[PDB]
Amino acid sequence: THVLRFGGIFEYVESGPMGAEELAFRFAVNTINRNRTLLPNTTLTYDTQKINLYDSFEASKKACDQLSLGVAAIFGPSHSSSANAVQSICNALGVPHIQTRWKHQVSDNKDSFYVSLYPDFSSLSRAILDLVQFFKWKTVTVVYDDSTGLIRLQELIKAPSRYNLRLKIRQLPADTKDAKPLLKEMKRGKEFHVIFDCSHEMAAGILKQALAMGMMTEYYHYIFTTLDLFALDVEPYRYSGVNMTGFRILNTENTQVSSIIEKWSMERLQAPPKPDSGLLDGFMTTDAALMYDAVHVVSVAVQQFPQMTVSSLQCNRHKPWRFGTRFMSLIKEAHWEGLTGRITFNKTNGLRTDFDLDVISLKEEGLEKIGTWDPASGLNMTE
Amino acid sequence: THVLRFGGIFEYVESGPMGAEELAFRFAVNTINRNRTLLPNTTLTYDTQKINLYDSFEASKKACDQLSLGVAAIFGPSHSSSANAVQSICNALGVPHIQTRWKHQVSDNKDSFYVSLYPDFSSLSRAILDLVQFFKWKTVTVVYDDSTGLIRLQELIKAPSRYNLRLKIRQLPADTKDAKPLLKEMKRGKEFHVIFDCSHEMAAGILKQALAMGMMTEYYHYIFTTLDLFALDVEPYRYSGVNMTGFRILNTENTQVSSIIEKWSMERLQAPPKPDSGLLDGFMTTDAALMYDAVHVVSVAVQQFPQMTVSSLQCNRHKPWRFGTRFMSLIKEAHWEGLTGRITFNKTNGLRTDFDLDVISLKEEGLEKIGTWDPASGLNMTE
Amino acid sequence: THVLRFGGIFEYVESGPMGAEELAFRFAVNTINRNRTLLPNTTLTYDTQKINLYDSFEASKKACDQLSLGVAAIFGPSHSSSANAVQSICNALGVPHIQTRWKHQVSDNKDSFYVSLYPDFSSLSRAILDLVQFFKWKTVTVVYDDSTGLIRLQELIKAPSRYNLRLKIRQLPADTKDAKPLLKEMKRGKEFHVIFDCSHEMAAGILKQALAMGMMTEYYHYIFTTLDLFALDVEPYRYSGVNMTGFRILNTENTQVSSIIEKWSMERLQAPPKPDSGLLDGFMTTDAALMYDAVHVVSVAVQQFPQMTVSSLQCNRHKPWRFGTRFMSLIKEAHWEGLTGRITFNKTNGLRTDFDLDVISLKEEGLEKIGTWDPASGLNMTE
Amino acid sequence: THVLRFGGIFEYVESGPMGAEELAFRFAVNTINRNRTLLPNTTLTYDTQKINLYDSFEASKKACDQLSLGVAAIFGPSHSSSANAVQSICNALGVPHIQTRWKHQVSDNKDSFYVSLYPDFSSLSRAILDLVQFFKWKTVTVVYDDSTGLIRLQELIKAPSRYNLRLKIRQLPADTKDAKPLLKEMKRGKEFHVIFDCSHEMAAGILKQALAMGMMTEYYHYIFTTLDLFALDVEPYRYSGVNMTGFRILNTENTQVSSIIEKWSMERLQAPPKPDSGLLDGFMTTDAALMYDAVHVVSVAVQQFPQMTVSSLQCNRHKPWRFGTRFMSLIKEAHWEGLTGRITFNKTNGLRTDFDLDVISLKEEGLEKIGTWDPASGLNMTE
Ligand SMILES: *[C@@H]1O[C@H](CO)[C@@H](O[C@@H]2O[C@H](CO)[C@@H](O[C@@H]3O[C@H](CO)[C@@H](O)[C@H](O)[C@@H]3O)[C@H](O)[C@H]2NC(C)=O)[C@H](O)[C@H]1NC(C)=O
Ligand SMILES: *[C@@H]1O[C@H](CO)[C@@H](O[C@@H]2O[C@H](CO)[C@@H](O[C@@H]3O[C@H](CO)[C@@H](O)[C@H](O)[C@@H]3O)[C@H](O)[C@H]2NC(C)=O)[C@H](O)[C@H]1NC(C)=O
Ligand SMILES: *[C@@H]1O[C@H](CO)[C@@H](O[C@@H]2O[C@H](CO)[C@@H](O[C@@H]3O[C@H](CO)[C@@H](O)[C@H](O)[C@@H]3O)[C@H](O)[C@H]2NC(C)=O)[C@H](O)[C@H]1NC(C)=O
Ligand SMILES: *[C@@H]1O[C@H](CO)[C@@H](O[C@@H]2O[C@H](CO)[C@@H](O[C@@H]3O[C@H](CO)[C@@H](O)[C@H](O)[C@@H]3O)[C@H](O)[C@H]2NC(C)=O)[C@H](O)[C@H]1NC(C)=O
Ligand SMILES: *[C@@H]1O[C@H](CO)[C@@H](O[C@@H]2O[C@H](CO)[C@@H](O)[C@H](O)[C@H]2NC(C)=O)[C@H](O)[C@H]1NC(C)=O
Ligand SMILES: *[C@@H]1O[C@H](CO)[C@@H](O[C@@H]2O[C@H](CO)[C@@H](O)[C@H](O)[C@H]2NC(C)=O)[C@H](O)[C@H]1NC(C)=O
Ligand SMILES: *[C@@H]1O[C@H](CO)[C@@H](O[C@@H]2O[C@H](CO)[C@@H](O)[C@H](O)[C@H]2NC(C)=O)[C@H](O)[C@H]1NC(C)=O
Ligand SMILES: *[C@@H]1O[C@H](CO)[C@@H](O[C@@H]2O[C@H](CO)[C@@H](O)[C@H](O)[C@H]2NC(C)=O)[C@H](O)[C@H]1NC(C)=O
Ligand SMILES: *[C@@H]1O[C@H](CO)[C@@H](O)[C@H](O)[C@H]1NC(C)=O
Ligand SMILES: *[C@@H]1O[C@H](CO)[C@@H](O)[C@H](O)[C@H]1NC(C)=O
Ligand SMILES: *[C@@H]1O[C@H](CO)[C@@H](O)[C@H](O)[C@H]1NC(C)=O
Ligand SMILES: *[C@@H]1O[C@H](CO)[C@@H](O)[C@H](O)[C@H]1NC(C)=O
Ligand SMILES: *[C@@H]1O[C@H](CO)[C@@H](O)[C@H](O)[C@H]1NC(C)=O
Ligand SMILES: *[C@@H]1O[C@H](CO)[C@@H](O)[C@H](O)[C@H]1NC(C)=O
Ligand SMILES: *[C@@H]1O[C@H](CO)[C@@H](O)[C@H](O)[C@H]1NC(C)=O
Ligand SMILES: *[C@@H]1O[C@H](CO)[C@@H](O)[C@H](O)[C@H]1NC(C)=O
Repeated sequence: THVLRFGGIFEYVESGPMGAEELAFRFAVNTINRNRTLLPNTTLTYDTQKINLYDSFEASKKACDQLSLGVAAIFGPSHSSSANAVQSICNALGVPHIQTRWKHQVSDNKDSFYVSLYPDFSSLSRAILDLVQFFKWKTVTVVYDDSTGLIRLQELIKAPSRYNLRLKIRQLPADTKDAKPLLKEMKRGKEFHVIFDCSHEMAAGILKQALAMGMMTEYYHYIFTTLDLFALDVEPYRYSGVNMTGFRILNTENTQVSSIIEKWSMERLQAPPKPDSGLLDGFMTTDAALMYDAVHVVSVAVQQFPQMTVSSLQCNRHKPWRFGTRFMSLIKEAHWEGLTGRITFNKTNGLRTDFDLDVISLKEEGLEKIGTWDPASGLNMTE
Repeated sequence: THVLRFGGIFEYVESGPMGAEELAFRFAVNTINRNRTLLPNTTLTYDTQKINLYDSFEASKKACDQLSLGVAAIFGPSHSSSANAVQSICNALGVPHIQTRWKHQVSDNKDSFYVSLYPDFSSLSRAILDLVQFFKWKTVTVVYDDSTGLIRLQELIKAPSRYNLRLKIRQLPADTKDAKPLLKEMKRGKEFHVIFDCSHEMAAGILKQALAMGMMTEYYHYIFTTLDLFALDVEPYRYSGVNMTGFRILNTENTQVSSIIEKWSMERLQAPPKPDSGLLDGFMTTDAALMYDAVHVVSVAVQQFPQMTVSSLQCNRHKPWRFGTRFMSLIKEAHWEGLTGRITFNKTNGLRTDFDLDVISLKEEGLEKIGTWDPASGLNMTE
Repeated sequence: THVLRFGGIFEYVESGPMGAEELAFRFAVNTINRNRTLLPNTTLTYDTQKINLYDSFEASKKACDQLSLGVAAIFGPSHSSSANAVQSICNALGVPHIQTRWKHQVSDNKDSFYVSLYPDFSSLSRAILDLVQFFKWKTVTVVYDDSTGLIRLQELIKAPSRYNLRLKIRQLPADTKDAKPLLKEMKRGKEFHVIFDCSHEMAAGILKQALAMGMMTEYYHYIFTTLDLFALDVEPYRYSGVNMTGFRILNTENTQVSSIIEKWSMERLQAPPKPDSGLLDGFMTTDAALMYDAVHVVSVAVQQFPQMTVSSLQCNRHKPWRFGTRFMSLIKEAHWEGLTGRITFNKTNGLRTDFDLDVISLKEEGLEKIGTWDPASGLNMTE
Repeated sequence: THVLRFGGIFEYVESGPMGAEELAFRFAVNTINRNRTLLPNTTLTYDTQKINLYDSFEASKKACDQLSLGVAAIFGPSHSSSANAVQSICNALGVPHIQTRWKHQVSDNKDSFYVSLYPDFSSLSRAILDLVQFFKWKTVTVVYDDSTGLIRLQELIKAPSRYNLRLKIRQLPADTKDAKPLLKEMKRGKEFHVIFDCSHEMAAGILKQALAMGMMTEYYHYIFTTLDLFALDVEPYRYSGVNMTGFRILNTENTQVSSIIEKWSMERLQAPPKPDSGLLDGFMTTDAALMYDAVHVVSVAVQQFPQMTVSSLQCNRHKPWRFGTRFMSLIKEAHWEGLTGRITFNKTNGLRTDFDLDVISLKEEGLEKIGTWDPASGLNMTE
């Protein structure tokens, strides 16, 4: 039958197993070619390569190697420096570039052949700003980790100029994990309402230090700017009276989604987590949920485009790929109900501006969905 | 005698002449090989190439072409997306990469072979924060243009948490030049003390719209986060009573520096400026001053390193360059008194953290130096 | 048929075209003899002569030359020294003298044969004094240019003795245009409410210097004692928040008037204005509007007086003209709806004491009519 | 011997004798040709003509009649409308025009052939402004009669903007003499310090009405802007405690001057004054003192210019007079010690800017000199 090779560039884990985004890329390909309603006669193979993700030259060598063998799409590195190098290769040679993670799009880049399945922080930081108005906050503290988190939360930072907030912007201490001298200044300065822009690995580690500082009381309210708050072990904090608000795009109330997440924890089973962490065992990251979705949204666009053949492109003798102009238009016009919900693009750029969130909070039983955010509607927090 | 080829990647201006950074690269090479005290027996040639500066793939092709012919250094593109691609090529192949413009160094990039002659905004935004304390400001408004200007001014944004400022952070309207709906909200909100993070082309255009709005009075004070405030036509604003503070690293009080800037306006003479702009005629940008300096600081390191030969490196069959490890250590240990003053590097990274500024302000006679900033000392504003 | 010669004495422009008052005199004659409802059988010819306007001896030679050839009226020079010489010639020889510009009538001059179509400053400076009471001013600054402007604004100057004003009377600097040392004393003395007695050429030039001084703010209010404020390019000042009040007798809301002003800009088309002025292109001065009106008000009086023949009068062998006694009474009793509105005389003297003004002000869309002044009524400022 | 005809245009007094300025012109000619040290061999004759002084056409006919017969100078009418007509005739035909009375020089008149022996109100109203500062006044009231008196006192009116005065500007009631409704408003408004700009005939008549109103007390102080305050009958006001300050240019302390004023009252003896006036009998007006001086200052310039012949000029066939260019330069460079003191001109214009005043006041013995004003020095009021 017809074969159709995809490309992937992932992190080179030296001693341990493959990453969460590489398993999810392998799990999504093996699910589609097993299924018959989705792609009846097309066997997807793949061409995964490993880089260091902090080397734009190694990413550009591995991308041209997959372009020399021939791929239909590039599922991209997961770092801002590495993805920007592969994006310009995929733009030049005509092949689509599938992004599953946020990076800064510079404002004067004329790139067409890319879509990003990560929820755009233009939309996502208007969801946080709806929560600080629903909770009637008037003095907020934004705590970020790296300097790129000012770009992500800029719609929240540009808005004491509209509303009546009073922001204090702080940064987690670099070259360490000990965020206790930060938390002393926040206790002494009476900063009870705090937004944390972290990953779920760092948001879990600074709740231990907010427990040891005695800042997990019924006075403190924490909004987390991460979509994996549902993946934290919240058992030490469930009875403290703390309110811990957040979001969740991973649609874990659909039975078909919870079946796949159940198959995730069972079939993978490798790399048992550190027991002293918190961050529980049987979960999908939203980083691996979007890579499972990224193979399916492209697989919509290959149903709608038969007679598609894989060519062998060259980066040196530069010529664009033939079918790439139409095939990019079918990925941008693709709708899919994945693990993360409705997957629709923007048609100006390739960004998920329209998506369905589920605002979850901490009750005495764990994390519980207490509303829904949508860009068209807003907060439907009727619990 | 000995020849020594340098490499340059510059902007492709289609109809007009070469850019200001490309003339300054050609003017600095022609000055050194004419001079005899600086490089007595070494004739510098060059290998300038043109790219679009918004194409990391075109920058990576032009960099390997200069590496195939053979260069001693790469003087780099002047854009964050393009320079990060060439930096990883120069790191891998061992050749130094000379940067004359700010870009975001991501916090976990292990690159060694680069130096940046642009004044670091870690130091430069502590100079602005000394001015808002010397002027005893308690309510400031930061106005930036692109989202990367939050990274540049983050030491100013993270400091109502230390001091008693009250920041309101606004952005210039994208996809236009009409900043009048921004200035209406700043007049109505009584924002008299304003910091503008702009280029000198955009800071000149929003003083016309602050004149048309009647915001150029004796109530308004403007700090400009650009090193080319000395290059603005300030004749319409000289009598209005406005105070317009800023900085200047271009050492225009040294006779040897003002001789070279005089040779700049005479010998180039091409591309007459738009008469309806403001931004006067006979000036050097600080962008072209740092490219004139960048050829001289590398020329210090080739005096201290004889028997240096140019090899022909390959990006495909990847091998590092032989003399690049020692020759990078001589560029990082080079001192030079250029057009911008003392040029010293950081030895942890290749960043100008230590530099001499000259804080200038608007009087009734024009722009006038009213102090000096230094990282060791601080504001010596004794005028 | 019947011919009827008029006389005109105008400014000798050496290199350029004819003046605005001489075109309007030629445009009004060519309109009347083309029209059939107005003067069905009477062809008006004219006898225009040029003087320097600062030479009462040259004006008296040119007036007797037109009296020797024979005219029905003299439309007069436009200067106080020259018009007073021709007025006494026209009084002695019986011929009417038509004035379209203000001059000081000395209080003991027994002259009968003259009418003045310019709005009398006895009435016109009571219109300004209604505005300083409607705007509730209590400290005003009158700025005039020549010493005759104290005679014009004497009803405004004699009235801190009645009302509770506090006048400070200043003069524009002679032998120059640089009114900046005047404006420094007005800023330092906190003179926010200012009346300018200028022409429209000088009122436009001191708004540039009030912009450069930063005196065009929302604190400053400017009343202009000129009827050509509607002819200023106000685009630099439209957004500054300045209020700029004034008057307008040129009835530019009537369709028949705006048709003639449209024919003015099209048909003349000569002498393009200086582009660096301000004072826009397609306008009539009120000085040329009153000369267009002056030919029509006399043309009313020749409809009501048939069998009128032109005699050849002599200044040496002095005898009065026959029909001049009755024909002067018909000009003083003439009503006309011209470009400037209702044209009625005073019957004691020949002065327009009763006229219709339209008080205009500066909004964010330009100059806009915000009321109406009338000597019988007063300010009907209901906008 | 040599004859030298002068011209004069004076007021046509119908029933009574000749005017005071015409007697003084006849008395000065008869004194010079009698004297031998002044003009040893030159017999001055004269060509006096009478006009109505309010008719610029009659003044221009009489001036050309004296130019047709031939004169060396024109001693001019004494009215602003009539003198401006003769000035332009004398400028055109080259003959000097001698003025003995103030009139408004319009600011853009290019006339050369005229000198004015009346003290310039640019200097004279700085003498009044020195008195309101010497008397430490802070609230003054200027009362004038005709609208031209704002031009005369404009240096006094433009100076609450410099000093700390508070002017209230009032006007004497036209078409009447009854200034009692004016004086009621000045008593009720508590206007004790008053400047009167009047003639000596009107300043004498409003002291009767200030006596009848009971405003001649020790609370009221009156400065008079007339040089004939020494000619008022002050016997009713000498004991009332009123202070009545003023000036005097008529040098009545010189023995040679008081001899001529004694010959004035004796030899003329005609037109006895009205006994109910006040304004005493045996005085010279300063109007007739300056006409006595005007013949002598021109007689200086004919000593310094021999071979001077009188030509017959024509106003119709216009040609300038031959010797007029040099002879005008000798009148402008003439020094003379007349009845009014030092007579020096200005050399830019023909105006007496430099003159010697004698500030006189009312004591219990009459009017008494209490100081001296000079433009170079100022008030030497050491009594
Ligand atoms: C395709 O992309 C553009 C660019 O981001 C999207 O336009 C953006 O639309 C959002 C709302 O739909 C605008 O954000 C904000 O909306 C809130 C709530 O309605 C309101 O406070 C303001 O009006 C505010 O602007 C955003 O400004 C706008 N971006 C631009 C550049 O105009 C567009 O919605 C996307 N198309 C889709 C999702 O179909
Ligand atoms: C090489 O680079 C490092 C990194 O930029 C330089 O260290 C930096 O030094 C500045 C002061 O010179 C630090 O800023 C702040 O200074 C204020 C007062 O000036 C002080 O109170 C703060 O606690 C803070 O120290 C800056 O934080 C620091 N950077 C780091 C990462 O520690 C270093 O000076 C450079 N070495 C050279 C130029 O030789
Ligand atoms: C013919 O001319 C005379 C002279 O100008 C006109 O008389 C003038 O009328 C105005 C009022 O319309 C007088 O102004 C002042 O008005 C204020 C309030 O409006 C009032 O309180 C004052 O007492 C004064 O009346 C002006 O003084 C007056 N002129 C004279 C010399 O009395 C007359 O209206 C003209 N006739 C017409 C147009 O039919
Ligand atoms: C020839 O005529 C000119 C024009 O009037 C005379 O210049 C004038 O000189 C006077 C003083 O000499 C200036 O007046 C004022 O002086 C006082 C006291 O010194 C002082 O407060 C100011 O400086 C004030 O200006 C007057 O401004 C000035 N006029 C001009 C147009 O500059 C000149 O003095 C005459 N030449 C003579 C008398 O030799
Ligand atoms: C094979 O893929 C198809 C996708 O078209 C799956 O069909 C889905 O069925 C569910 C049933 O609840 C519905 O949401 C839609 O009909 C399909 N989902 C989509 C289009 O997102 C089908 O279930 C897959 N086969 C297996 C065995 O899972
Ligand atoms: C050629 O370059 C050298 C640079 O070393 C110039 O020599 C002087 O070098 C010292 C070293 O610090 C500086 O302090 C001086 O300011 C330099 N002199 C200058 C700039 O005039 C040398 O002058 C250069 N040659 C020419 C012709 O300018
Ligand atoms: C010729 O002049 C007459 C002037 O009377 C114009 O006729 C109208 O006259 C009445 C009289 O009051 C005015 O109210 C009208 O407004 C006049 N009509 C206008 C100005 O259109 C007549 O129209 C003139 N002829 C032309 C061709 O304009
Ligand atoms: C004739 O005129 C001369 C003018 O030169 C008179 O001379 C004056 O004499 C007095 C004597 O005190 C002095 O002021 C000057 O010598 C002359 N005055 C001037 C020049 O102004 C002379 O007195 C006259 N003759 C008679 C009889 O009066
Ligand atoms: C907990 O959340 C609820 C609503 O979500 C709010 O009423 C309460 O104040 C919160 N507790 C805090 C902010 O300590
Ligand atoms: C909001 O939530 C309620 C749940 O009761 C649901 O019925 C409704 O459709 C939701 N959306 C809107 C727009 O109200
Ligand atoms: C101008 O600067 C001076 C000194 O720093 C200050 O007094 C004045 O207020 C400033 N002008 C402003 C803030 O408009
Ligand atoms: C600052 O002021 C002068 C200006 O040149 C300088 O000489 C002085 O040494 C400086 N003082 C310091 C750095 O303490
Ligand atoms: C403009 O006019 C309005 C209404 O008369 C007034 O409120 C405002 O103060 C004026 N602006 C000034 C005086 O600057
Ligand atoms: C003033 O305003 C309206 C608008 O023109 C007008 O109709 C009205 O009659 C006038 N009222 C007066 C003059 O009282
Ligand atoms: C009279 O004049 C003297 C000085 O000339 C002064 O002291 C006194 O106050 C005057 N009398 C008044 C102003 O009533
Ligand atoms: C002022 O008057 C005195 C009178 O004693 C006199 O001596 C002096 O010369 C006069 N002039 C000046 C300039 O002092």
